[PDB]
Amino acid sequence: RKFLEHLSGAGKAIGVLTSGGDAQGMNAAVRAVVRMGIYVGAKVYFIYEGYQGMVDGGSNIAEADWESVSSILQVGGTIIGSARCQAFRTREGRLKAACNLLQRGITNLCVIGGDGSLTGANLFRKEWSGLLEELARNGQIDKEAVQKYAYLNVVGMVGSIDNDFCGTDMTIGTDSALHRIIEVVDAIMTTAQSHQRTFVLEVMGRHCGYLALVSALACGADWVFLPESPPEEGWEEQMCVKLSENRARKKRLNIIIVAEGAIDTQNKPITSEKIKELVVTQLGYDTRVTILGHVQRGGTPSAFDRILASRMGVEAVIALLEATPDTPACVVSLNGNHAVRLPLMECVQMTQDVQKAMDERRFQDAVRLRGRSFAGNLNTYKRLAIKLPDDQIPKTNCNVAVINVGAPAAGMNAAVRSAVRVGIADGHRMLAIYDGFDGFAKGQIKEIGWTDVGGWTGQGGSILGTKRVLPGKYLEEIATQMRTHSINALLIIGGFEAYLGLLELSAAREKHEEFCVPMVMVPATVSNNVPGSDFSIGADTALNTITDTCDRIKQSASGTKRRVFIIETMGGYCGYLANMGGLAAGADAAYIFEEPFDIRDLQSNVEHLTEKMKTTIQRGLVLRNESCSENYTTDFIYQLYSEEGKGVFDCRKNVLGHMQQGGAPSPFDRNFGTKISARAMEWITAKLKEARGRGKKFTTDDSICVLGISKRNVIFQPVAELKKQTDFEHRIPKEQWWLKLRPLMKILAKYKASYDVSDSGQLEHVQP
Amino acid sequence: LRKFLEHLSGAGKAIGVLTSGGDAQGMNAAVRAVVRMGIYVGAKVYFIYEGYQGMVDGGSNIAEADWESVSSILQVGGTIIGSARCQAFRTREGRLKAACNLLQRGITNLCVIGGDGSLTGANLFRKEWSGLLEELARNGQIDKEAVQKYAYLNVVGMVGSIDNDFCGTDMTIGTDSALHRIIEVVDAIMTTAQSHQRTFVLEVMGRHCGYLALVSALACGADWVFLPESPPEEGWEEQMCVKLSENRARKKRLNIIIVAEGAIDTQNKPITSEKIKELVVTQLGYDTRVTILGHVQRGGTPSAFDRILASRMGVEAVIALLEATPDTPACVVSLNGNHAVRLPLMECVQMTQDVQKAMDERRFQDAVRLRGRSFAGNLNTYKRLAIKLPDDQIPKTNCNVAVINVGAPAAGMNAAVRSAVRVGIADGHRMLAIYDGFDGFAKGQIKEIGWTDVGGWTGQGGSILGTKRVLPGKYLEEIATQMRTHSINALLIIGGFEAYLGLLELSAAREKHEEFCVPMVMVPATVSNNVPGSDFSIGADTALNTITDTCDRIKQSASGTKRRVFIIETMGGYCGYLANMGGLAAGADAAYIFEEPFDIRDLQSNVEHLTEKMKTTIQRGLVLRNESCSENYTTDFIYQLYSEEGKGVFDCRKNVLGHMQQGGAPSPFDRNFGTKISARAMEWITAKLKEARGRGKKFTTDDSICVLGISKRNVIFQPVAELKKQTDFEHRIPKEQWWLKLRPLMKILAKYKASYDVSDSGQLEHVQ
Amino acid sequence: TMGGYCGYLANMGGLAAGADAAYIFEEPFDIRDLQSNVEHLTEKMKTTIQRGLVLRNESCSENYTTDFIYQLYSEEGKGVFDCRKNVLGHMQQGGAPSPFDRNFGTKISARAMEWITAKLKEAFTTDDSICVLGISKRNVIFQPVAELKKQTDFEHRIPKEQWWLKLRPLMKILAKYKASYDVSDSGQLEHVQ
Amino acid sequence: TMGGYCGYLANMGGLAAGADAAYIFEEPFDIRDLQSNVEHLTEKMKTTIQRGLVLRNESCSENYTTDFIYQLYSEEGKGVFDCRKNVLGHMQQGGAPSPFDRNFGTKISARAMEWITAKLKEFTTDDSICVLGISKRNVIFQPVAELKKQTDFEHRIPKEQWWLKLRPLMKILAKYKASYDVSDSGQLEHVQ
Ligand SMILES: Nc1ncnc2c1ncn2[C@@H]1O[C@H](COP(=O)(O)OP(=O)(O)OP(=O)(O)O)[C@@H](O)[C@H]1O
Ligand SMILES: Nc1ncnc2c1ncn2[C@@H]1O[C@H](COP(=O)(O)OP(=O)(O)OP(=O)(O)O)[C@@H](O)[C@H]1O
Ligand SMILES: [Co+2]
Ligand SMILES: [Mg+2]
Ligand SMILES: [Mg+2]
Ligand SMILES: [Mg+2]
Ligand SMILES: [Mg+2]
Repeated sequence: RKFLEHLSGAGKAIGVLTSGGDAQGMNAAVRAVVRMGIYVGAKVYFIYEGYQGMVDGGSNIAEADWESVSSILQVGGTIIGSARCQAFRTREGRLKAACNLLQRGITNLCVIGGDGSLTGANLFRKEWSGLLEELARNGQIDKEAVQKYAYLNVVGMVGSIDNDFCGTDMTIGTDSALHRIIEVVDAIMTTAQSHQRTFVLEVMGRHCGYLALVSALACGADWVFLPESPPEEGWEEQMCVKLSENRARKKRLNIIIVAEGAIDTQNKPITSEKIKELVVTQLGYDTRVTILGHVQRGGTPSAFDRILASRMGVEAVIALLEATPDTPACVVSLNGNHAVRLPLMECVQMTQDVQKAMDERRFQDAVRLRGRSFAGNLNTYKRLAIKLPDDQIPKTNCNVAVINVGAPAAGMNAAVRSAVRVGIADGHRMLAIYDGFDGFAKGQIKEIGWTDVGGWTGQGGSILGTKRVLPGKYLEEIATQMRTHSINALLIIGGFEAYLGLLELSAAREKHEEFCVPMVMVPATVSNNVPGSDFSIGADTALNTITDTCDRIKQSASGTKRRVFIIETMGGYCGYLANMGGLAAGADAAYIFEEPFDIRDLQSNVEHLTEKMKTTIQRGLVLRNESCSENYTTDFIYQLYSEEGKGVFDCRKNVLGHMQQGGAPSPFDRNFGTKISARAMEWITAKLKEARGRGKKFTTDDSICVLGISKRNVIFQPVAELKKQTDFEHRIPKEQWWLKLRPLMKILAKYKASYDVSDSGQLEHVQP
Repeated sequence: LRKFLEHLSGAGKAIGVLTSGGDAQGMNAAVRAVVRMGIYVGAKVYFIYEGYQGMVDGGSNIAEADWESVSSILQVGGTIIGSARCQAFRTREGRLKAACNLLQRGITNLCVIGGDGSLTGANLFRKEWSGLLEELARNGQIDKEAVQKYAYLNVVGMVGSIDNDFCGTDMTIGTDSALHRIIEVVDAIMTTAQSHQRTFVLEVMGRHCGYLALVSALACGADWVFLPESPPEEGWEEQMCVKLSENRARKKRLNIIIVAEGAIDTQNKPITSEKIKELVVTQLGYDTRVTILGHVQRGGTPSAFDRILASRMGVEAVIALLEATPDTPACVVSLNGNHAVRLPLMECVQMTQDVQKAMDERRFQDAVRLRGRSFAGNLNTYKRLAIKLPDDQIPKTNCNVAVINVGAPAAGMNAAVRSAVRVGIADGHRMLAIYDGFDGFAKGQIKEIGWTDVGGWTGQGGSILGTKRVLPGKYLEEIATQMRTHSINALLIIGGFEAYLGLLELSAAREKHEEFCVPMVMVPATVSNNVPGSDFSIGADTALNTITDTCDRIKQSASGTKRRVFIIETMGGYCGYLANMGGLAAGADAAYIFEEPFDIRDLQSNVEHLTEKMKTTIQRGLVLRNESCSENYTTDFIYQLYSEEGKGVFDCRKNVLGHMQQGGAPSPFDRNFGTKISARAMEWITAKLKEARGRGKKFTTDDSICVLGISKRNVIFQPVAELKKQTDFEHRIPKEQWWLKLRPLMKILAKYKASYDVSDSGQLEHVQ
Repeated sequence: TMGGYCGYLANMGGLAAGADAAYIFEEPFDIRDLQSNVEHLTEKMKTTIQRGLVLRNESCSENYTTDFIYQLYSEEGKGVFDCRKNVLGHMQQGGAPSPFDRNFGTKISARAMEWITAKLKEAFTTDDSICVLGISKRNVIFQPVAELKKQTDFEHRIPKEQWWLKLRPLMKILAKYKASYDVSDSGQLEHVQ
Repeated sequence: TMGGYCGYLANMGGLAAGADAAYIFEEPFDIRDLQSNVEHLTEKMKTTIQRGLVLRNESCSENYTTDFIYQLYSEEGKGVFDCRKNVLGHMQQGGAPSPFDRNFGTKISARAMEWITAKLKEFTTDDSICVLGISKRNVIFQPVAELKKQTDFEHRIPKEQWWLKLRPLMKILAKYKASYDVSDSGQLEHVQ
């Protein structure tokens, strides 16, 4: 162990500022920093207008209290304000700034911004000692103060919708921007026209095609323009050719995603207008083009971003405390869902190298410099967008069947599309099993083609159909179908039942030979209870459904009346939704199953919130997991809070229900589904090659697994070794990672909870 | 004396429908209506793809349409028929080639759905008709006798363009939808927080029409607007910058400038958005971003208003097309004050050209008047609320006018209060805000509200002032005391049915308590739309859109091979407005309402009827139910019935919208409705109070306690006293509900055989 | 009434209390049959009867619940009679046993023990070591659990052939309905033994 | 139990059946009192008692419903006892009247008629419209007009309910420590 309230920061003064362009989630970030600091006993200060406000000093720097960051979670942009400071580019600016900082006793800094803000911060750390000299020399600071305020603790959070700070995987604001983007695309896709249409959409990304890329495989674009993998000479005709080909496959709406910094093999800008003319001239299709403006910074921050920003705010504060005089200025980030600290300079460096690599037309290097992830997504997108002519795909004469098992989860279709195509592209013959195991036993199996899964990416529900019935009772019939259709591998995109399903099948692989094939499961349920994966397809979508409902509930006025909302969430026994949703929507409490409670705890939380309602808060929020308790039902809690609040606030109950489980999948899920399904198929492909084409009998333990997010990677884990770490009575994993975050959500609600911060991040170097 | 639809057969006639010009949300709803209405009256309808192009081209561009052709296109933007620009039709050769293909198919009845252009072109085609048949018989391309048979061309048009540039038409299909798209963007920018001042320049559409720009402006309380009809006065550059800094000083941290495409100055010189950008960047230096909302204004799903409007017009077009004689002028079906009307094409085409002439000739004041009484008023109202005169230039009246919210919260009450408060202040009154309705009124919760206090209220949901359903009955003594102490001279209640009841009670008390002998106006605000004396309510459109939105989602989600039917309970109490209109807008098979009693037999019949549709044509069925349509046949009852009867062919899903979606953000239509009536109501109070000073403080007459509502074709003030006659106080709904005449439409559109009293249909009238 | 899927209680109770109808699982019904019975009883209420009775098995249908039927009969009766709903519930499952049961329990338990005594006097892996002492043909015979599987529906936990169902058409014609009555199992002359 | 807002049935029934607690409207309670009684009874269940009883007036509270209380006692009893809920309902409001009532009804109706008979031997006055009932120690006719003073028309129950003086009895008999105003106790009188 190494807890938080055993890491006091009493006496220290933290300054937080947001620089560069604004990005959804910044407020969530400062809210976390401010409160986390104040909680550990530190004293935090706001620094308006990014670096500008620091140079200017004076009132541009104010102390922040617990209520400063109150109710800004669901707010885009930044209440602190963010701008570009030209003065800070100069030596005079840095000096004037260091002075105001010293004038306020602030030696601990938290910079929230993009590649720029961060590299600038890095440099400020270097010149620190040097700036204090020049200041003491010119008699603007004390001669002894040059020793006290001698150590500058700097820590950064990447908060930009660009995602251009190489060395970091995810950044605050991107998922949100992606939402904005996909919302537009979706709005155009629900429009029907008889003639062929081509939509050219220009997203952001100065010299980074990340946004453009993820946007592309989020809506199955026909073509993408990235600054890292520019189009090969003679693309103009190639593109037009691809559009007409897709047009012939019945795709009546082409979508071209263009990055701002789109360029050709010679760094020449590829304008959206050039693309417009290109198709209007060559193909003559109804072409419309919109340059998604700053509107990509608008809207409310997605659930992903609010949570990410909160986790980072904590990481920034604890990092800032444990920082010694000789500890490198770092940048808190996340790697495979694990907190990590990366030294500023190392990142600022690689960031500049990627630019260098691109200017020097060494594009293949730029692509590799962005990250293993970026390179993979790029390939996966190409793989799914560009199909090779049938004759160039050496057949494997293997029939790979894909199926949906479990309750429907947003993004199952994106998953099936991805698996079917990667399969076809690998030379297999794809088979679709409808209505899960139920239909499997009833022989409802048919072949699916490349165009049959077109446009499935953004579709909610399960086009294939999905059931909760498990294979146990019908092991026979299935083994039969599996024989008469000559199935060589199985890809189940489902939930917990898919796992219980795989386990039953790996048991019968004893009494039945038809089951000795490779089988992978891909986690898909809003619950996020599949053993072996930290995330599920459809989980993000559901979480966003929650924050969306809470946003609305707040923005509505009740006059002088104080109101408290009790909201029941899905998840069965898994309080993931309830807990993370609670954190993301800023709830006072989130009753879950994993943390038992009695009438006393209940009474306590009511009094606690009743107090907040009497003063500071105007709108209270309480979440409750479906099955957190059988006696203390949603109504029970509603009734309790209602009676106890009499006179200070009234209640409103609200059960989200399972109607919001089939809406369109969020960008994050359409990409999650696309990505794992592809890695899973890749696995099947390879397992089959072990057969040499004359068929093998797969008996091994690791040939029936769950592909999931584990340590910091997407690793395949044999179903057999997952039993150990799973509670089959409540169908939830024995060790739930997100529970370590529960004490965070609490202290943010002004509670005093023990926070085991042992899993916090630690120094590491950028992986090349 | 009354005409019915099944009596006026069209058997033997052939109707051709086409969509021309730019696409506009609601066009599908329109052709769906035309196709089916035609097919129903026994006519035979034909599709004409690509607007006029397809007519010129002929051949397969013209196909017969059957009942299923227009199936499930209601919630679809754009047009499945396709719409384009035909250059060939601009020429005499085109018109000839077209008239030939039309004759070649026996189509002499035409329905053109498009904008100013498409329509003027249609008009001209009617003129040259006889002339074209000559030239065709002369060149032996048509029969000599056919020149007599196909001698009469029945043309009827529907204005379907997001511009609304066709003179003589109040509202056109597609505008409300475009406005939604626009306001969605604005709203997305407003939820973004920044510390420094920001200025957003948004360029909406409207070739040479500033309608869109205008309504967009008072839909979000813009700081400034640029219209082609009322260009800015010379020297505006500095004037604008001055207004922005002033607003900046009143704490408005985000300026919004709405610019119409055709924005021009007093000399027809184009006023670019980029010029506006620089103007503020240079003079004020605020963070200025500008987006040219592209074609994205035609995207998204068509709003409820547009789907309904388009359906009502589709019928009007068909019945008009039938009752058309050889000597009956080619007209354009439209709506005037919610009443169907037919306007002769030429008259409209004319005025349309006159408005352009008026603008080119810098006779702007004429252009403004040519747009319509409405347009001129909105323009004024917007200016009035956007430009406040300096306190000293506003002669005080020394009158205290109190504004209050009474009844269940309705989306847009805040827009209403903002509008009333400001118009009041601008009229020199001292404004008083009564919180928490009558409850707070009696408890003396009255305070003064200022011009900036209601800033940005336009787009806020719920009731900032607070609202209760309590009636002044039991607290006459308390309330009267409060008016007396606060010196309340006029009262403006923005609320629902209970607000009408309050007014009835207050009236009766003005005898005993003198303090109630002041003017009292009521403005209809409830999602129910049950206020006696008004065809519409503030918050009704918002609610209706909530319904169609939920139905859209429910459909777009796949269930595999499974057929699904949804039962949805709507609000409204006893008023089936929501249920019925929502049903029509979402395309439901049935909508059980209170106003139309039903028994188990009717129930059983509709189930069988829909069960049939599910077995074939439909894949997704929809059934709506009013909250209180019956006490025994509850939502669950109907769910259970349809469920059992569908066993084997489809499964059910139940869903109660609930009152949680009664406090979301108000739809554009409502923020403007609220703004508009509240202003007219205040104007009334101002005028009443001035004759106090002259005529006499003798406010003990029915005519001084009114309900401002949409009646005949105007917004007229009706004394509460004479409304009692026409209202059923037991169920709190008006005795005569206009929308019920539309019920038989919704039915026949669902493939039922219902008697349709089409007596209220439109008839030839000349534009005012 | 209780019974799960077994409409014994509902049916026999209906007969015993003189009910117009007894909706049970074993005899599926649709909205038409339902509508018919309402009209039929509505008629009786208009004249002869002053008090009408309708019984419903717990699980006779999942869509046509107790409330459903209550609501239907209520609406159709409007003007001629009002309804009252009432769920016996499982609270009246633990009252004192009726004379018949205290004697039934005493009697079989004794015969069963007698069997055990005789079996354990023989000293088991055969199918007759495990039975179900119960009333069959005309005797209390021991039947091996194994051969009972054949004649039982494990999905609804009720025997495949329920003897009392032959009595259903009786309860009906007594309610003034016209039902086919298979009276094949009727009695026939025998000699007293 | 029935009674609307009048906890007569709940209270007296509680006393008569020996219940641990009888939640009524006339005596407001909060979650703390509630929690206390559960603990108190949970204790008795752990030892002495084998069967516990709790009564609740139909409308004693709108938030702490019958189910609420059932759920609370159920959760707090987990491990020591289980719960069973039961709503008497209005079906047992039409059974045969008990001997006491058939005689009560017979007796007052007769005295009431006797009054009418006497009144008709000679009406715009206010003592001509009474309410015959049991008051002090007699069955006296009281004009409806003077009864308004002592009645709460909002919950339709008299302002002063005599049986409430018995409430503290039912409690101490359940082993609670309640203040018992025994002022109305009896005093030595001579047989009259
Ligand atoms: N090389 C640098 N040296 C000093 N300061 C810098 C440097 N680069 C950036 N900054 C600081 O950051 C400010 C804004 O830079 P920039 O726009 O690159 O930040 P950003 O966060 O990467 O922007 P974005 O949010 O759009 O990604 C500069 O005006 C300056 O104050
Ligand atoms: N004067 C005209 N004579 C013949 N045809 C015309 C004329 N004006 C318009 N049209 C027909 O309408 C087509 C499109 O014109 P236009 O774009 O003005 O229509 P619209 O309905 O006003 O478009 P929108 O919906 O964008 O306002 C023309 O290409 C032509 O086929
Ligand atoms: Co290289
Ligand atoms: Mg930034
Ligand atoms: Mg940057
Ligand atoms: Mg058009
Ligand atoms: Mg036009």
